[PDB]
Amino acid sequence: VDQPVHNYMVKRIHKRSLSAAFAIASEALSLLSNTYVDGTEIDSSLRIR
Amino acid sequence: VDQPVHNYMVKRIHKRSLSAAFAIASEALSLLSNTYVDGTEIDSSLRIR
Repeated sequence: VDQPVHNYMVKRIHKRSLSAAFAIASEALSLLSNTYVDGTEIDSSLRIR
Repeated sequence: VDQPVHNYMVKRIHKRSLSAAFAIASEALSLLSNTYVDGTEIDSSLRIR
């Protein structure tokens, strides 16, 4: 004669990641880090670029 | 890690031509350049032709 059976199962978290890169030339860093020293006509177009 | 790329290309004009010809008989030249000399009834039909 048979009797009912119960089950108990446990799983776990596996961890992953995603990495994406992004670069800037040092020319643009010098172009943005002025702090109110520059502002001539030819530099504004380069900053906008 | 991968970084996004940009592509710059330049394409160039190639130049060609088309040629067609058109001829005049010498009799038609000497007959179309009377400049009020003959005024006859027979050469008027040749001028129209």
